[PDB]
Formats: sequence, C-alpha cells, structure tokens
Amino acid sequence: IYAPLNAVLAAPGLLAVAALTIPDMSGRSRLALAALLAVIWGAYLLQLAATLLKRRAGVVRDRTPKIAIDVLAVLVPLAAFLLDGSPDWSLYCAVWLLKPLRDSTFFPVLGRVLANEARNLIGVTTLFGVVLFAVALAAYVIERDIQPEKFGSIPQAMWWAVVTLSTTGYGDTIPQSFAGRVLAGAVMMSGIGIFGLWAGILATGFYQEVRRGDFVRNWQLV
Amino acid sequence: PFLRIYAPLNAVLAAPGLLAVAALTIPDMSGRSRLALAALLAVIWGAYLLQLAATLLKRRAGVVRDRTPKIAIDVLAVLVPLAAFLLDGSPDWSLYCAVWLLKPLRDSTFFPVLGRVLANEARNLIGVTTLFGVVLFAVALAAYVIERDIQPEKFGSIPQAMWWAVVTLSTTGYGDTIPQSFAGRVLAGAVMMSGIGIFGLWAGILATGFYQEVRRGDFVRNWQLV
Amino acid sequence: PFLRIYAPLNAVLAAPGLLAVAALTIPDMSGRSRLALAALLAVIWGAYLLQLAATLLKRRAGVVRDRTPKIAIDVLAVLVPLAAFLLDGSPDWSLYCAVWLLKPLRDSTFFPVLGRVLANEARNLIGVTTLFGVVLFAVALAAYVIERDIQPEKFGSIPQAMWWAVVTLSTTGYGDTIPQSFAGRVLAGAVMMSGIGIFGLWAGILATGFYQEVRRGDFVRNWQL
Amino acid sequence: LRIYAPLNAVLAAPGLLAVAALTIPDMSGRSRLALAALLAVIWGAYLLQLAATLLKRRAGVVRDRTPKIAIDVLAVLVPLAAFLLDGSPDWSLYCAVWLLKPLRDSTFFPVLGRVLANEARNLIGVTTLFGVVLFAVALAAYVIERDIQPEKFGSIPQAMWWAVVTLSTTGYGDTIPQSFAGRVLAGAVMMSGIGIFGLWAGILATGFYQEVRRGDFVRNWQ
Ligand SMILES: CCCCCCCCCCCC[N+](C)(C)[O-]
Ligand SMILES: CCCCCCCCCCCC[N+](C)(C)[O-]
Ligand SMILES: CCCCCCCCCCCC[N+](C)(C)[O-]
Ligand SMILES: CCCCCCCCCCCC[N+](C)(C)[O-]
Ligand SMILES: [K+]
Ligand SMILES: [K+]
Ligand SMILES: [K+]
Ligand SMILES: [K+]
Ligand SMILES: [K+]
Repeated sequence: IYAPLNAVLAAPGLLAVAALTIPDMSGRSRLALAALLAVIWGAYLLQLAATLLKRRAGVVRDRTPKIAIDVLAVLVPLAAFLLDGSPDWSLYCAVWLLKPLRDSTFFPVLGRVLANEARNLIGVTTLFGVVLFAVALAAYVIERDIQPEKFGSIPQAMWWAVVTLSTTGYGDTIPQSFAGRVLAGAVMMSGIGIFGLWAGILATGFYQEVRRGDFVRNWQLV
Repeated sequence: PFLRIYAPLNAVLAAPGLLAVAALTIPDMSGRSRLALAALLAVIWGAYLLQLAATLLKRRAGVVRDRTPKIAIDVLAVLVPLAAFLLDGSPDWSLYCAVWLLKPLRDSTFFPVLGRVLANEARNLIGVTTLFGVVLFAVALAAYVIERDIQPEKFGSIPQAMWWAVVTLSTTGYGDTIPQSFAGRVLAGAVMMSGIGIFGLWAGILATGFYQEVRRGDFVRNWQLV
Repeated sequence: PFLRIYAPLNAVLAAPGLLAVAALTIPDMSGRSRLALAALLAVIWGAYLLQLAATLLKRRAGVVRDRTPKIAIDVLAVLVPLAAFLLDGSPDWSLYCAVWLLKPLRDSTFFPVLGRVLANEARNLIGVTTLFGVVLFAVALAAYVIERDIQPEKFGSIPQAMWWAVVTLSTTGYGDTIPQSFAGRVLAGAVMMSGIGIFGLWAGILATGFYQEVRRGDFVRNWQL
Repeated sequence: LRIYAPLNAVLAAPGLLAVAALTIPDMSGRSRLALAALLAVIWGAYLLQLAATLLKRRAGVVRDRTPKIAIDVLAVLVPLAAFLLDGSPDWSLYCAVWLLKPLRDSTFFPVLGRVLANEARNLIGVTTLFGVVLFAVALAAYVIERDIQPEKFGSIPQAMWWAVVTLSTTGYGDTIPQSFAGRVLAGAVMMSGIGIFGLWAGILATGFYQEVRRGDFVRNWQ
C-alpha cells in the first residue's frame, strides 16, 4: 500500500476489461464495470497531471518511457469511448498493461540481460525454428498418407511440431505410425534440450549482470 | 546416511498423518477402516503433543536462538486439529489436520536457505510474475478477438481466453481449448515459444540466487578460514 | 558416433538386448520370431558370461583400486536372467533381462560425477522434493473442497485431486480431470504457475550443483600447475 | 539490420515458406506456379552466392571455411538433383536444405558447438539416463496396466509410448494409467521428468558459464 501505486489501479481496471466480455451481463453490472473503468481512467488522468505539472526531479534525467505509459493510459481509453461505438470499445483499456511495467524495476535489468544475450538468444530461436520445420517435414512424409486431414501439409505437421516440441501437447494431433511415434518421442526429448538451452543462456545472462556489479564494485574497491 | 537420519523424526509423523486425511475422503469406507484411520490421526496428534511440550519444557540449550518459526508449527499441529474436533461436527473436521503440512517444512534446512534466495532475488522474481501476468492477458485478449466468432463456446470472453492462455503459456495444454483458425494457431505457437522463455527466466533467476548463496559463504570464509 | 563403436563395448550389447525384451511382449508374434528373439537374448547373455569371466579371472591391474559397482552389474547380468530362464515357466521370464539396464551405467564417466553432484546437493534436493509434496497436497486439498459437488466422479476424494495435482503441477496435464467451476480454474492457473516455479528450482539447485563441480575442478589447478 | 544484411538467412525465410506452401492441398494454379518460381529465383540467388564463396580467396592467407562452403554447396546441389530426378510434386521438399542457411552466416553456433563439446560426456550421460529410466518406467507400467488396458499397455513398446509422453512432460492423453498402483507410478514419472529438465538445464548452464570463464581469459590477453 506504499509502493504499488499505478500497478494496484491497473489490477481491477484490467479485470473490469475482462468482465465486460462475459456473455449475459445484466444492465446494472454492465454499467457498473463501465463506471469502474471510468473511475480508474479518471485516476490516471490525475496521475498524468501529477507527472507533467509537478516538475521536481533534478537536473539531468530521462522520462520518455515513463510519460508514454501515463499518456497512453488516458488517450486510448478515451479514443475508444469517442470513436468506437461497438461494445468492444472497452478492450482498448488494455493499454493499462503497460502500467505495472512502469514503476517496476527488473525490466531495466531484463533489458540489459536480453541485450547482453541477444547474440545468443536469437540463435536459440532460429535453432528452434530450423528444428521445428525439419521435425514437421519428417512428420509430414511419414504420416501424410495415413492421416490426410491431420498431417496433410507441412503447416499441418508444423502445428503438431510446436505443440510437441514446446512439450505442450494438446492431443488433437498424434502420429499413428511406429516410425511416427519414434520421431515424436525424439521431438519430445530434443524439446527438453531446448528448454535447458533457454535456461542456460538466461542463467548465464543474469549471472553476468551480478558479475558486472561484482567487478564494478570490485574495481571500485581498488 | 545423514539427510535421511537427522530430519526424519518430527517430520516423519506428518506422512501417515496427511495420508490419513486423504483416506477419510474416499467414499465407501467401512466402519472398521473409518475408525482405524481416525484412531491413527489421534495417535499422531498425541505424538505431536509430546513434541509441543519438548520445545516448551526445554528452556536452556545455548545462549540466543530463534524458535518462533519452530514452535509456531508445533502449536498449530495440536491446536487446530483439536479445535476442529470439538467445534466442527461434520466428517470434514479432519481436513484441518492438513496443518501438519508445515511440519516437514521447518524441521529441516533448505527452507531458511530458500528464504534468503527468494529474498535477495525478490525484485526479479516478482518482476517475472508481473511479466507472466501482462503477457497472459495480452495474449488472451488477442485469442478472444481472433476466435470469438468461430467456435463461440470457448474464447467467447477474455476469462475463457485467459483459461486457454495459462494452459498454453505454462506449456500445460489440457486440450479442452484449442484455436481453430490459422491466425489464432500462429499466435498459439508464439505463446508456446514464449512459454519456454518464461521457464528459462524462473530457472535463470533462481540459478543466480543459489549461486550468490554459496558465494555469500565466501564472505564468511575470507574473514576467518583457518 | 564414429569413435564410440569400440569404446563402450559392454554397453553396446545392452541395446539389442533390451529391445529384444520389448519385442517379446508384442502380442501375436510368429513362432519363429518368438524363438529368434529369445535366441538373441541367450547370445547376448552368453556374451556377458565371457564378460563376467574376463573381470573375475583377470585381476592384474595396479595395487590400489575399487571396482565393487562394476562387478555388481556383471554378476547380476548373468545370474538374474538365468534364474528366470530356469524358474519361470510363463513367457514373462524375458522381462528379467531388464537387468542389462545397468550395463550402460557401468562404463559411463557421467554417473560418478552425477553421484557427487547429488551428494553435494542432497540437503537441497530432498527439500525441493518435500516442497513439491507439500504444495501438491495443499493444492489437492483446495481442489477437492471446491470441485467436490460439481464433479463427483473426478474430484470426489483427495487422492483424485492429488492425481489432478501431479498432472497439473508437473505440467503434464493429460486432460482426464479438469476443474469446471471458476473458483477451481483460478486455482488451477496458480498450480500451473507454481509448476514453472518448481521447475526453475530443480534447475537452479542442479545448476549450482554442477557449478560446484568446476569449483572441485581446482584440484589440478592449485596442486599441479 | 547487421545480421539481416547478408541475404543468406533472409532468403531462406520465404524459401522455406514456399516449400510449406506447396504441401497445402487445394491450391490455386496461379500460386502453385508462382511459389515454384519463387523457389527457382531463390535457388539462382544461392547459385550466385556459391560462385562468390568459390572464386574469392584473397581474404587472409591460411584459415578454414569448410562449414560455409558445405552449406552453400548443399543449398544448390540437393535441389538441383530433385529438379532433375524427382518427377512427383515432392521435388520441392528438397529445398528444405536451406534450413542450413540461417545457421550458415550466424554466430552463437560456433559457441553452441564448444559448449556441447565441453560437456560432451555429461550430456550423453543424461540422455542414456533418460533412456534407462524411460525403459524401466515403461516396463513397470506394462506389468501393472497390461490386463486392464490391452490396447494401451498391452506391450512394452506401447507403454514406452506413454513413458516418453509422460516423462518428457508432454502427456497427450491417449494413454492414461487406470489402476491406483499405475497412477502413483505415473505421478512419480512426472516428478522425475522435472528433474531431468533441470539436469539438461544444469549441464548447459555450466557449459555456457565455462565459455564466460574463457571470455575472461580472452579479455586477459587482449
Ligand atoms: C528415442 C526414445 C523415444 C521413442 C520411444 C517411443 C516408442 C515408440 C512407440 C511404439 C508403439 C507401437 N505402436 C505402433 C503400437 O504404437
Ligand atoms: C511463430 C511460431 C510459429 C508457429 C507455427 C504454427 C503453425 C500453425 C499452422 C497450422 C495450420 C492450421 N490449419 C487448421 C489450417 O491447418
Ligand atoms: C508421487 C506423487 C504421485 C501421487 C499421485 C497419485 C494419485 C493417486 C491416484 C488416485 C486415483 C485412484 N482412483 C482409482 C480412486 O481413482
Ligand atoms: C494464475 C492466474 C491465472 C488464472 C486464470 C484462470 C481463468 C479462469 C477463468 C475461466 C472461466 C471459468 N468459466 C467457468 C466461467 O468458464
Ligand atoms: K510441459
Ligand atoms: K498435455
Ligand atoms: K486431451
Ligand atoms: K491433453
Ligand atoms: K504438457
């Protein structure tokens, strides 16, 4: 109740956005949730004024990202109220998803962790892509004839690929062949490998963040 | 040899205790078994009562040690199930014996270690959670807009799209809500890749947390080694 | 795979062995194949009989050494499959040849390292395991009370919720049991979220465990060079 | 911008999409031809790429460029062979050799090589552990579930199908143990899965960490 200011306001606000999309809402509740949005919207309008008009920070600073979150929090929901006539106007209040990211740290840290690992992270992604395509290609050739409706194309087998490789596994597409299921099992295993490859990179990324502070204060110790 | 001999004493009693709770929830339990499982609970409740006195009657052991988390579990382990026995009349009373879940926790170590790992990395850990929540909603919002019309039974509301989103993003995928349209399936794929991304984030923070835990012992090792 | 043909000689034989055990369980196998697969088992078992005699008879290798686990695997590999062959009349005898699952573990350099990594983390690893059990049960208890009346056959007891709990918490999730009410599904999401939390803990502990093995790899750096 | 400057990786994207596009049933005659023409242009592009990497030798005195040559050679020859040999519509599937093209002119992969090489003994050991456990669990589930479910657990290879599905934590739902004894096993298999995930993650984390130790030795020299 001391630090989470804007993030707390976003909580019922974004829940209210979700509440309006529920079918069979009574006129009372339909308006009550809309009124809830208005109050939360009106709360951010004070917040926008509190940042713009009050100008006691220092001499040299950068506030471009922070103001942008406050600006979009009041303009987009207002533009929806004015321009959009359909009930789908309240979906535009989703811009309040930027609000919890505003006053939270870690995101400047994640920025430089992802920056120091961008070279390696993009590499894992394209590896995932290459593996996905190949894994789908094999599953297509093996299965296309038995299941023309499920494995009839590379895209169709690609659906099975991302589902199986990421180890999500819905169950709507399953290889029926022995040769297919042996491939399937190998996709699942190599999935576990990719899981750990993301974890390996990021753990080395977060380590080198602390290592930067340890060699930063270590060189400062002299 | 050492980890399975030091901790399993006070914590051991919770195992048959918590299984006895789970046993009394099964329908068609014969009176013989019904009473025997209740009798088992009472014995373990009795066993924990002597454990309560052991921490209360013992006044001297060293100089200064904290026993607030240790005694609190010992108190709750005998207070709750007895209060439920007398105040609640329905057979649901023994569900309060689930308080013994705290018994194996602060009986061994690791958890005090886990505490300071979770404390020194709380900034990042809470940040990942809020990233999960934000990505969860945005993804669900998209899934709703894409597939509310085609297949109205699912994805017909943000809540329903959020139900799919958690199932998909956590890479759980029950398979009760699966997008039909190509546009929604590409999104679904993007959710599953970013799912592994979050898995790597949790594993990334905690790997750095437990690493600092050991290197914090070096600050105690550099001061006085031999 | 080019240099690992004549390197794990004792482990390579286990591959066709274990796959034969799997083949003899497939229903409606032809009489010839049934006999041929059983013949393959006896040749591999025969091969281990030479392997046992090679390690038992020959003993001239150094002065100070310890090979208790290595002999333990080889002794079982010839005694157990033979005992079943003689004593078991049912076709299930060939299942006992799964003893050769220990054979790949015999010549691996990895498992000596994994053993001491698990030994260095035993305190933490059992801690994460009990944390899984506690969270499992607590979540099951919650899922039980919520879904009792709505879903009688699928959430009617704690064990039924426990089944859902491991299915959900480990993030397996077949789809056989799912909370139906809003209340239960909010919990469900939190169980899945804590799944990712537990996953990261196991990875965190073990990553620290293998990091400390590099710390242990300062024996040749501080003493030799 | 910088990595997306060489067309090697960029041209592969619409190339591989074109391979996937032709597998789709009920396509328009226009697109069917158009997508093939796109593959021919991309093929000709890689031919020009092949010529540059074969004729230029002025850069440096003595080094190695074997993998890049191998990828450029395979990117033109494999499709060319399919152009000449394959008469069926399956000819365009051989353009999936351009899966080596994103890997070609990109870093991380020289790192991923030595990271796998540094933990080579460890990584295979996890895989063989996975196999042993996979079998042991499948053998167990077979004996417990074979009578009640002959269609699902009637043989070891059938239980092995479940074992990968379950242990890799994919878990479709086409095979689920019924008996209490079988279900307690199932839960225990799911648990041990989380540990194997962590093992892969642990090994690879230690692999990438040791590469950073070498980066400290590389910063010590230069
Ligand atoms: C590399 C290990 C993963 C492969 C294991 C998968 C088992 C293959 C499934 C065989 C089942 C036989 N069939 C046709 C009845 O399904
Ligand atoms: C950016 C991640 C890529 C995910 C790839 C997923 C491809 C899904 C396409 C499946 C086609 C769907 N359907 C029903 C038309 O066949
Ligand atoms: C190691 C944790 C695994 C524990 C999960 C086992 C769940 C118990 C199975 C309950 C289902 C029994 N039955 C037949 C009543 O449904
Ligand atoms: C970790 C928090 C995320 C949990 C999200 C769970 C969404 C539950 C809403 C599903 C809709 C329920 N119902 C019955 C109305 O369909
Ligand atoms: K999973
Ligand atoms: K699943
Ligand atoms: K399913
Ligand atoms: K499923
Ligand atoms: K899954």
